[PDB]
Amino acid sequence: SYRFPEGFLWGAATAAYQIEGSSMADGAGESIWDRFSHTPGNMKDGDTGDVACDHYNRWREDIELMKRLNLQAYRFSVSWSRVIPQGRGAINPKGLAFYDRLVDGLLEAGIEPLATLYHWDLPAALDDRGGWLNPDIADWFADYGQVLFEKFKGRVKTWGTINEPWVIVDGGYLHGALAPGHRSAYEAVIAGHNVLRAHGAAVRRFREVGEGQIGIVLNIEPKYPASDKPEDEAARRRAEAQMNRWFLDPLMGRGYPEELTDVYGAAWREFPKEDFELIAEPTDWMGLNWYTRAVPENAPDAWPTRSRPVRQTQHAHTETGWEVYPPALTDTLVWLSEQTGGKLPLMVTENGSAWYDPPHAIDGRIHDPMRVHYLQTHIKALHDAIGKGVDLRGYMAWSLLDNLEWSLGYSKRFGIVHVNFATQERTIKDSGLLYAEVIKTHGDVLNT
Amino acid sequence: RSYRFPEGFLWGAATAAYQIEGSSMADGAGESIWDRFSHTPGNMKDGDTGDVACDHYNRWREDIELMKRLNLQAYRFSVSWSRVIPQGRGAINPKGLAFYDRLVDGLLEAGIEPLATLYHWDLPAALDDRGGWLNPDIADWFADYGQVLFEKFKGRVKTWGTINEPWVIVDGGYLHGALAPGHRSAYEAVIAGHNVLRAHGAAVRRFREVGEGQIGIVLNIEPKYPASDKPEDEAARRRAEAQMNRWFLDPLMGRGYPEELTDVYGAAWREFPKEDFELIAEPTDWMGLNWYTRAVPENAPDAWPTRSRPVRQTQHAHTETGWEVYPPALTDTLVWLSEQTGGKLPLMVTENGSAWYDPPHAIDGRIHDPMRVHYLQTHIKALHDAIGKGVDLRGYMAWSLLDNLEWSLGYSKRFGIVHVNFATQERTIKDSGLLYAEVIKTHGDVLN
Amino acid sequence: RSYRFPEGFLWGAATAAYQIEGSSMADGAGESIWDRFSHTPGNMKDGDTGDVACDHYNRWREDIELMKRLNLQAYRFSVSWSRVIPQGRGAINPKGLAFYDRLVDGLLEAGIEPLATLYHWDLPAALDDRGGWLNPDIADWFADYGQVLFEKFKGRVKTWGTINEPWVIVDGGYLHGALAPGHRSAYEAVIAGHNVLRAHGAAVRRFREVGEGQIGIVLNIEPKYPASDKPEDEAARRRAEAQMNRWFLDPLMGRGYPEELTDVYGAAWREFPKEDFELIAEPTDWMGLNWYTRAVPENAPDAWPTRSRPVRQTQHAHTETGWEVYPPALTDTLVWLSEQTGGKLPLMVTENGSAWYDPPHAIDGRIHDPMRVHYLQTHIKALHDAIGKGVDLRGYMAWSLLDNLEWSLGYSKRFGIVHVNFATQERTIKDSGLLYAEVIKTHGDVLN
Amino acid sequence: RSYRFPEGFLWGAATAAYQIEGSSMADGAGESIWDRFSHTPGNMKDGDTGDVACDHYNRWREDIELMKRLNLQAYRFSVSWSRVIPQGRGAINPKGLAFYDRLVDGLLEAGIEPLATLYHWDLPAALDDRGGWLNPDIADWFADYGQVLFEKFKGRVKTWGTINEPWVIVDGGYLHGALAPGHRSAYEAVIAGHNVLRAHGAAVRRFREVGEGQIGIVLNIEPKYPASDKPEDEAARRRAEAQMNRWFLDPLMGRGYPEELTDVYGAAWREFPKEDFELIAEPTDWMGLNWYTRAVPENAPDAWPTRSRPVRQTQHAHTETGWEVYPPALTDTLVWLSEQTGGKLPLMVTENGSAWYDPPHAIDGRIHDPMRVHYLQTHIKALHDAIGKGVDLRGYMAWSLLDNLEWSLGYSKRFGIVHVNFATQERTIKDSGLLYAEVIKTHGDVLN
Ligand SMILES: OC[C@H]1O[C@@H](O)[C@H](O)[C@@H](O)[C@@H]1O
Ligand SMILES: OC[C@H]1O[C@@H](O)[C@H](O)[C@@H](O)[C@@H]1O
Ligand SMILES: OC[C@H]1O[C@@H](O)[C@H](O)[C@@H](O)[C@@H]1O
Ligand SMILES: OC[C@H]1O[C@@H](O)[C@H](O)[C@@H](O)[C@@H]1O
Repeated sequence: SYRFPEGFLWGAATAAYQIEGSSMADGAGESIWDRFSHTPGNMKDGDTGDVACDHYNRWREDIELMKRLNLQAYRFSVSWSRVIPQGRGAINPKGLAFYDRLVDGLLEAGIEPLATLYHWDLPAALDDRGGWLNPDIADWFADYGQVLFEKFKGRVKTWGTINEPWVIVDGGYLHGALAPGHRSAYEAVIAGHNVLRAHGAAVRRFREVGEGQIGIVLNIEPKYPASDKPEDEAARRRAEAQMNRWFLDPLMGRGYPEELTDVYGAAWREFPKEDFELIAEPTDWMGLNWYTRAVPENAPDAWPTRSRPVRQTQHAHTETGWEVYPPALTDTLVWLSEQTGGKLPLMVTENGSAWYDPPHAIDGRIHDPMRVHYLQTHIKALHDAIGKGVDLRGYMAWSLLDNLEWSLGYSKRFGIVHVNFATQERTIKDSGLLYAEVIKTHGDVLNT
Repeated sequence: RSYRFPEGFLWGAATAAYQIEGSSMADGAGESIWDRFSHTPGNMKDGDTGDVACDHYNRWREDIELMKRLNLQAYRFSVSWSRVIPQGRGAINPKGLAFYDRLVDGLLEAGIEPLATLYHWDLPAALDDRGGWLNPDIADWFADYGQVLFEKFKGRVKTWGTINEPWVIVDGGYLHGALAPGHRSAYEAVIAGHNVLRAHGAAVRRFREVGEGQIGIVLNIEPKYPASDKPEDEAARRRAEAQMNRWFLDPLMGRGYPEELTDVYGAAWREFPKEDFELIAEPTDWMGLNWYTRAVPENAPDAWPTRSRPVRQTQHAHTETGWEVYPPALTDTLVWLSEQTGGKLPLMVTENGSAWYDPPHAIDGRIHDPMRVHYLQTHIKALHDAIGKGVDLRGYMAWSLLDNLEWSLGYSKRFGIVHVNFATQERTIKDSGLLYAEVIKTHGDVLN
Repeated sequence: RSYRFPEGFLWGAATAAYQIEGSSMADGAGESIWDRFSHTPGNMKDGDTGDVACDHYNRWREDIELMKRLNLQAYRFSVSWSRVIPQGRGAINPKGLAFYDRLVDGLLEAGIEPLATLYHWDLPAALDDRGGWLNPDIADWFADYGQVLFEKFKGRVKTWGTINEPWVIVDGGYLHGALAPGHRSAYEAVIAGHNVLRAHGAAVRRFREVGEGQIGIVLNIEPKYPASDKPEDEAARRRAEAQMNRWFLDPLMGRGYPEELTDVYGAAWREFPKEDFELIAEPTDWMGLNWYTRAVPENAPDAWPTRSRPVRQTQHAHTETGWEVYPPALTDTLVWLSEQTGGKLPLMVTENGSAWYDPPHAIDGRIHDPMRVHYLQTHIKALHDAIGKGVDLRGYMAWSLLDNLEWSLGYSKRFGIVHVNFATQERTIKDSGLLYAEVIKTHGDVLN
Repeated sequence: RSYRFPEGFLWGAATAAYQIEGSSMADGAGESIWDRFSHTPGNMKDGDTGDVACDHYNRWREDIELMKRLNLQAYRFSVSWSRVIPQGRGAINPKGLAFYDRLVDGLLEAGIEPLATLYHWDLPAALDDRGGWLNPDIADWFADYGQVLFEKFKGRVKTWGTINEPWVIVDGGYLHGALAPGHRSAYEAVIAGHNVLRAHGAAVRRFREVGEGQIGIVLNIEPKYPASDKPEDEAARRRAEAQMNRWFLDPLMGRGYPEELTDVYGAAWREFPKEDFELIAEPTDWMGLNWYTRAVPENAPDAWPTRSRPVRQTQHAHTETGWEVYPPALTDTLVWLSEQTGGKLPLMVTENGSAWYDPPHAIDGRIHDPMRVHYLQTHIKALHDAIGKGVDLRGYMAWSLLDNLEWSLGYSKRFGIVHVNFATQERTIKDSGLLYAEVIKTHGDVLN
């Protein structure tokens, strides 16, 4: 039996820049990704989110698709620069009105709106003032949060602050593969600290003006042993500290992992005690974004963790090159439950897989059997976790739609609904068909 | 819509020695250029080699059993020159010859037509040390090698292929160097191309003297379509077309070399003795077509040596090898090739198929490959269209029978209609293979 | 022909703080962007940093003795912003200011005129974290920094430079990312350039309020010559000329931004408030020119963003930095710059010199410098030619006094007229600085 | 300090055919592998070829005058195989052979001893088409080629060299592919090296039959020094040493192949029949040493195939080809080579010199090359040190007489003691050449 607990919430997730398009429309401001994507060499095939899924225009169609999928929740992000073009100061009413209509549409459809404040699209105007390197951003972010907290009070009840601080910082400040495209360990350390402070400040503001539940969203990639060599275990700890514990540990009031002094070396810094008090402001829930695991070994020339993943050729890999290994999802959920004392409600806010699909539907269908297989095995892994006592309250499939996979462009399809980027025609994939049935049966269909 | 095929139409599947056999040093087998090439670092993806491959040398009995499950009427395979004659010239390796002796007898008795190819890219290293395809004497070495097989398998193998894809042998092996023997030279490419043709002609002459049955060459054609109405693009198209599709076909048809090659190869181009062209044009009994895709070339001044590059056709699906999926071009090519041969040369599609990601292991004893399924059914229909237009097409060989070593791309590119678990050597018939077996049994009727 | 120079013509040598000082953390000095950039792997050739450099912070007295041996009449240096004001704003570091206090006293006492530059590329990291040159507030930050020096050195430093080479600051640091802070964005480049201009103006205004002497900016100019008669190439030349040579000069002369920048920077280009340009065009008392070579631009469609690239001038010598040796272009540039200023602005060649290979140690107390010696003779002569056509040229600063850290190219590029053995810090006067010392003594007569 | 050399000690300068002659197709000359290699895009720096070079084929009389101006007692040159025998075997090219006929007569009449090298890397393309150095027959082709020269210049050329630098021929041409014929294969490298040795032996045997004078091989040696006291590094040093310095010397001394080569080349290594080693160790009359620098190899697991890499010796000067300047290593090498040959073989430094930047044209009728001057004097001194230690050194040939085509590095690397302006073909004696002319004249007394 794979029936899920009472009240278990099923949904799907997106992000603003990945689906919306209409980057300049109706007074929308300029974001770091507007700039980054229009700089040559940054994006695969020169792709941008200028059009994407055209969701800003086709959201009503997209809500209809959600209903066909029997979604009970829809997780989305708000574009900071669409609502507050200069990041601070004047509101863009028409921009804010889009989310206003969207949320009401969802509520009328009986779909719970789960909003994320920040999904990587920082206003360019704030980047010009230092972005995540400017400690004032904690205040700017809380103010932005307040606007949505009050505007949507009683409508959006479950809130996420930051989506994946690691990717934001590792990609955007440490290695430069993502906006704003900086490459510096000095900046990475500072950016990481201010992301945490910003989350904390947003939660404090939420206690003052908000209604419902608030939490952060972390991606975790569990690190498994490559050998019995002590050098590899040390490497595994470095990889694990830099990716999985960097943010979780201070969030739990335990300070930064000890290994970061070694990983970041001279770039490492100590911060005032009041910062850590702020960062550890108690939350109501936490989101887990999960896709795969890694098997790190020692890699002396790899900067800065001195580690590299060992290819697990015994298992399938997705088109993004990620190992398919559902037991590690169960392990990670158990681990995170322990890290939170089993007292913090958990929600898989993202999980899914990318495989090749044709650019157009065939016979009005898209057959994606590997995405189908990934979906069912990982949902089963959720059930195993719940059986081991993990307080897990929901699952959001990434993603609702094929979309802009950031720097990898449109070449990587994560959607359970196929998007023809030439015609904007939507087609529900076989994965989406199965998912709609998983929801209807509350897991029962996984028996067969 | 009826897709019933002509009476006597031959259905089979194809492989090549180095891609499936393994046992590279076993039982007195000689060293080939691919034994050397694959064991040189940086040449092969993931450092893959053909040392084990599908272990077909050991498991051929199992594979014949698979052919019977697929209802195959023919099996197209290549003979390893260096397995049969270790030094390329001189002493026979009896136990190596015995493998093909057993294989053919096994096939005949299964009621399967053995279609043998003399050369599928695995030149003996000992001959490479004597210049390989750059030594004009290779025409004679090849004829001698052919004679051994012609006489040994007389009355058993009745349909013979000489050279499989002279273009890939030369473009890859001598012009750009991505394939064995890994040379990069326009000067050598011109010469190697000429001797490949001469070697083919010499083998046909030898066949008339000592052979029994039908003999021909196997060409790959990639039809070149217009990118625009710009004259410089049409000139680009003609260059690309001449270098890839007409380079070998024209002198094989007694029309000398394409005029554009003087422009393409410049100072590397040469004139050859008239007696060479007499040899090259030695009349054949049939011709094989290897076909996968089309291209849409545009002018590209810095592209060496044709000054052309393909325009990505984003409107259509692409395989994992990056090839556009477009079956009408197959119909067009067959008509074109029929015209170029006056409609009097029997044609056979000796290779056609597609590469898509498959997991490294079967899942519940199945491999679901819907895009390979779709490719298969659409291109087989495209054959029927060609036959309806008067093309003398007498057979179809699916590439490939097994997932195998895709040369420099290693095992990462799966062409098989039968899945091979390269960890365990377990075979699993893919959904594409299941459909093909039904296409054969119904002689096309399953397509309607 | 006499190559004697007008009375009052000032002879000197030039350096920059980060390139020579070392002692990055010494005596409460702050962290700069070059402290970060240089310690990030892959940014610097051979992993060189400015941690030690010429150890000038410790050896400045010895170096002043060398200036005397060279018969220098002026010494041009830069003040390290973060050494004086560690956080860029607020609390002053007394000891950091004490060093420059002592240095200036030492110069005047030795009879050598101190020419201070406010900004030579080493922005405080604290200010970079607030947006750096992307934050419009930096004009105020810079002015306050300038005031601290203007007052401190009232009556001692009489000739002031504000910004050293805005183009290199922006093109290298924000457009292409080859220099600190290592950003790569046309959007940021436009904004940074504007704020660099604004900061210059605000500095000049503050100077009028609180300072005694003359003040000006220092531009680098690289004259663009025709590569052919082709229209495309002439358009390329304008784009190249506009982006490098006119971008800053034109608004400094109140002529606005060059029209071609709209074409070069496309969607990244922006229009600014008219009040900004009035601040930018604040009257200066002089202008400095950095000159080394010319360029011969041709059309290059894939070269971003000017769509131009230099044609190698094989008929002439090239320095180790790859710059063509062509002294006539210095004469032309000086005339051109005189035209652009209107003859009403005093000019001073504030950097000129060349890099050639020298051994890492002196050979028998000597460094034989024939090509650098030759460069100096031919280029000093070209000044006279300019003075001969009535350009108001009032001085010449040789780059550089010492072999130093050539930024990203590390210590591998030696510009010094004095050799520095980076292994021992031992100084050795090159033949180049030795012809130079003689040129001053004879005031240009030795050149006849 | 006394630096007078023994009576009879022979002073000269050296060139190679392809590097200086030009006139690649002139007067019935055949095509070589370097004609092909150099005209393939990507192979040569700046796309440089030897089509013109120093135009020596046309200007050899002017050059002979230069040798007299330099008071050369000897001129070491190579004969172009394909210029004399266009197809490598068969018909002789009269006018091609006539060129070397007149050249030798001009030298003798000028009192300059002609030192001919049979093979300086320019294999006939026609023989490369037969496998080149991978074909065991090449020993006979080379012997036949030698005989043509041995008889033509009987009594006129008395000192003969067979192979110039087997290591560079094989390491560059067959192992790494940086030189013609551009192959990259350890399997081919092992075989090529063996046939080069066999060809050397066969040529010496033929010389005994039909020639007059003294014959020997020319080896390059690059002495390997310890990088540390780590065992991993000493093993790397031994691997590097065996593959570069002992690979050819040891079998030439009847000592067989170094045992480390089974470790360096692994599965590519082969055993050869005992008869071959008799041929290889065919007694010679003298041996040449090409020497320029040393190396300090450390362990490099990823470096193929020796798994070693040189540690940059920053304490010393390096030439423009990146070679450390360290004269004591020259003395050590000569002592080593003397010991290896039992002291009973006469030796001659047959190449030594250095590359530094020179302008493309003379500055007024002079080229001041102080670092090349310094290299020359310090190394000629190191020769004297060697002779003082008992090494039977009989002469010294400066590499090179003229600035020429430095193979793949093009004309960018100047080794000449005489400057060549490749725009005008005008020659100008460098200061190094002026010093050399006096060193000869005082028989070393100037070094005093
Ligand atoms: O597809 C990879 C995904 O990684 C997730 O963790 C991010 O939240 C998504 O925006 C992204 O698309
Ligand atoms: O590239 C896919 C296939 O192309 C064919 O034409 C070759 O004969 C095969 O060996 C290869 O696997
Ligand atoms: O590139 C050589 C020199 O260029 C000058 O314009 C810069 O001001 C120096 O700091 C630099 O060393
Ligand atoms: O490796 C030694 C080689 O050095 C090069 O600089 C010369 O040009 C060659 O002729 C010589 O054989």
